[PDB]
Amino acid sequence: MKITNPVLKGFNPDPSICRAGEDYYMAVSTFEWFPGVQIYHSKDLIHWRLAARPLQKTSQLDMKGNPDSGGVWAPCLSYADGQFWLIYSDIKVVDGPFKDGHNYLVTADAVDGEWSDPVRLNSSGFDPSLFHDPSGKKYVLNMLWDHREKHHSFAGIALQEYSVSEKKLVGERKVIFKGTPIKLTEAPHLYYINDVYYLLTAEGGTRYEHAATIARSSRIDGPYEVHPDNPILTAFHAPSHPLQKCGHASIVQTHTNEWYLAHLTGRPIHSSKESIFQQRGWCPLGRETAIQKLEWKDGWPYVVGGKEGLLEVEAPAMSVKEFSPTYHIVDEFKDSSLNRHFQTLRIPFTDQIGSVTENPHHLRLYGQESLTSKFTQAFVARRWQSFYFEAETAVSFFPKNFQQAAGLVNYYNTENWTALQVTYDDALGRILELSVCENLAFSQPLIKKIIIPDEIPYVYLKVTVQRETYTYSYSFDQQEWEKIDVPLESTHLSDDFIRGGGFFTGAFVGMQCQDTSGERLPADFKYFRYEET
Amino acid sequence: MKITNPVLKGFNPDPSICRAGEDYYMAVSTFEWFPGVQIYHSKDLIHWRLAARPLQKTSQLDMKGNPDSGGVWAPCLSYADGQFWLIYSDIKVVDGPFKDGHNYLVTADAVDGEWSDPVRLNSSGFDPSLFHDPSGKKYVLNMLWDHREKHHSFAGIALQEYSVSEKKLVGERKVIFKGTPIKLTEAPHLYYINDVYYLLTAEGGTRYEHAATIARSSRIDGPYEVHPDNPILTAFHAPSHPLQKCGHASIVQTHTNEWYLAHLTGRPIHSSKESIFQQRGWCPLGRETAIQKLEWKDGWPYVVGGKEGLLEVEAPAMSVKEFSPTYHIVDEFKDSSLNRHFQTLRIPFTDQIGSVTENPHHLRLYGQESLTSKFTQAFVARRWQSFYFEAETAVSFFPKNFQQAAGLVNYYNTENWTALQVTYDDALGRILELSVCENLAFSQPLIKKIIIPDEIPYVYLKVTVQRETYTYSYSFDQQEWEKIDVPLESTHLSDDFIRGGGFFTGAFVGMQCQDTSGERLPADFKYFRYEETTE
Repeated sequence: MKITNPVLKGFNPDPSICRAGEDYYMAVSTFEWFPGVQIYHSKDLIHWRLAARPLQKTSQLDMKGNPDSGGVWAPCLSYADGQFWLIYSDIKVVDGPFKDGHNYLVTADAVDGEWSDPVRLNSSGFDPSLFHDPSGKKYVLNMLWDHREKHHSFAGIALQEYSVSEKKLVGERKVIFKGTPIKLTEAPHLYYINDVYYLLTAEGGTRYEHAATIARSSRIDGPYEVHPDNPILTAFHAPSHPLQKCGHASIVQTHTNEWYLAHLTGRPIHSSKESIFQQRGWCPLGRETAIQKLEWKDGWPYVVGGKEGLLEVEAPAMSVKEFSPTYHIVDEFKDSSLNRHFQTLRIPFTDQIGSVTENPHHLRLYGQESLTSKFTQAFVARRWQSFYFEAETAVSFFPKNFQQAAGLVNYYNTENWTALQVTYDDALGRILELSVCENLAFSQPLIKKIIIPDEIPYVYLKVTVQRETYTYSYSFDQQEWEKIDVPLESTHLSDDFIRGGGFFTGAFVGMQCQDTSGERLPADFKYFRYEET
Repeated sequence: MKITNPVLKGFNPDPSICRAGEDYYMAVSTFEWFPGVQIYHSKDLIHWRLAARPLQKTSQLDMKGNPDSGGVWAPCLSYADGQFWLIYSDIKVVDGPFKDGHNYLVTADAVDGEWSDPVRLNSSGFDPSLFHDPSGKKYVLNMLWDHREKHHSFAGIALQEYSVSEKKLVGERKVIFKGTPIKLTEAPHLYYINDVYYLLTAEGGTRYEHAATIARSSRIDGPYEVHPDNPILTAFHAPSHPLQKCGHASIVQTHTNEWYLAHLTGRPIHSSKESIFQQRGWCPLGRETAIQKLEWKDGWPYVVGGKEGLLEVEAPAMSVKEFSPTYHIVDEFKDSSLNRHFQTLRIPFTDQIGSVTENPHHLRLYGQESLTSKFTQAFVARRWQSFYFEAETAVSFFPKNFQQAAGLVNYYNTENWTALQVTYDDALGRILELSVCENLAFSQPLIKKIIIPDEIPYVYLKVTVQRETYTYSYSFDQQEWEKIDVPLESTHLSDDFIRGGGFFTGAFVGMQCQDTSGERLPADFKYFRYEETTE
């Protein structure tokens, strides 16, 4: 059987792969979505289950107010000395000359167990990584961010020893590698292989110039010599390749003595009226995770099939293990916790915003701030993970003023979303309203406003996504449906469309309630269906 | 003696004036600056002292991450039933279709006492105000914010009863007033005068179309009849008038039976190459507070001297009461509390960012995030309150890497500031570097870097503000000052220059340290001089 790429579909960037015995884990970045970090598990590298989200407490991760695509950037997950180590960031500034953000370490005995509270590491640049040197010494790597006007912002790869006993970085940091002319050198990961240190980095930025670079040295602090056919992974030169933005990689040696390379990639939708060489495409599924196979020659690794990456990769010599599903196709909210594929923006799910117990078999959302707020939104959502799917909910909501609205949302960031919501109009009563926010340009295009009769206990809401286009429809009895004939562009919910310094997540679909009057009016959602078609 | 306007200079907007006996107070907005709300006190309406900053605890005001010019918008201060009542807002969203923000009520027996924990009122629009009806009932007014595409966002003035005993609004809200064609109707305040309800509002927005309008009704919920010579306050038609943006007013009747109108105003700097009618000016001192006298005719008040406002205003018949200064020209940081004119961005001053006791007679700042961060900045600052002044400090700072810098800062918001900082360069060692951030465009224009010798214990830093321009200078000895040949424009630190949805504060000058490496390297400031030199 082959590995079929991407192995993590939808928003799952910056994969950090590691091994514990015959178990394999990958951590991916989550930015402003809470809880933070997703860890997937596999026994064959083909099939991956969502196993854990470590950062569940505000003591670990406090992101209220964080900018769009701030928060948890690339993480580093490792296993050594009988425990898992997770290095993560909380980025507070994502535009301008600075990139204010802080790097932390937590540990756990199992990925789905309780994680420690964080140790502060440094703030000097993102993509922090923990390297377990064969000696037993530990080192933290990260990129150095240089704000100064006259310097490239990616000032190279810093190395500094981490003292387990002092719970701090010690000594002085050293810049061990400045990168290649591709620049934007980041994502440092160190490997010790046959008594040689290999430094893997990403270069080119995470758009279409993305690459994975590798260098090697007999000493941990260099100097490092670059791979003769560098970069080892990129699709920069190949605009028509189905995998784009190929970079930010990590390496695993399997227990079967085989070598594999996890990396992020985008799968763009193109415009037929543009050249793909000039307009490389739009990715509503964000940056996904793919796995390539490596082969070695003369002490350098090479990506099997060429540096562009393959859609179908030769799987390692392991028994196939498919996993039980981890979400309900129709979630009826029978569980005491929200299913693990649901996340909230920035803050934990508490009765500040909602409850799964107050009205049994419903998700109740207490109306809070609008979809444009970086603070407290009663919004529970899950990733688009296919170009073709339907999502559906049913909402009991009886608003009494125009500042109350609840329903079904497709969302990229606070400036980019659409929403089909039950709201209230003083002259007409309950109405069903379409709202559109495109880089903070707001529109409500329905001239024909849809009146909802008083006797309808639930309004059924649906979105049908068909690659480049998606459309809403609604029903008052879940039998006769009415299409909202406003075709919406999926590419408007993509990394490549939205403005600003942070463009790092992906499209989500979810259930939402706002009450900007102050009443905290609740909306009860009977179910949430997500069905890929 | 007359009232000389502005009575509160520099950033002091949205004045809410009230009387307690023969004491007069004004609350002004503070936006992202902490602690929140400033209350001033006067015995004669001529002289005002900074008396209190009520919102001191994160339990009352938690602004970490707030956008620039979010946070504490216009407040409402009132005195009734033996206590002070303060209505304030925490605005989370300042651009786009929404204006997410929440309104709260706190109380105190004295304005500089301990204020209560907040009661939640509503979230339906900013400028909340508490009216004490002669029936003994209480009402909250606020503007209603309408996000809907096809409606003007200022949908009128809401009114709803507040229950003291239940600690919540009760009944249902009513829209009691929709405004005039000036629109952007906000700042509602109710007054009950000669058995008539008078509703005062601001219209036209807080730029150069700002106005105060007033309307009256025999019933609290209207309909209200508009003043026949409305608006009663505005400089919209008079671009050359020295007071501009005149609006967001509040009324007080003195214990001497006289009537006054406090209002915000801007004092713009103009460009000689533009028409003042097209480019109405730039205000680095932000929105300031002025007071006018009112006179009545046929049940309507009129501003004495015309709708535009006067610089010198007839004072009430009260004994003059001057106050002595509430800051030292040269603050040597001998006190263990920061002087009341210093504020921090968004968060309280704690060991997270500094200490005035760790190194006695110095302000120590532990290097945290850059000047562009909306979270944790080790930055202690005070308002520009004069067009002409000098500010000066002396810093002990020994950075070891380029991500550590500390010094003297002039600042409007996270995207707009300049900084003269001791930093480290791997090729030169300690250097003194000038950084400039203009609507997030960043430059360091000194071609030749200024090297600091190792043996210098303190670097002396000065800014000389000269109305439309300001310049930095420095000294290693405190006796010989070296020029920094970069002219900077004061108008770039103004409400009228900066981009974005919130433009509501004013220029500050302060002491700052950043360490974006993680070491929290300390900088020690020996003193802070702020010396105004107007006249």
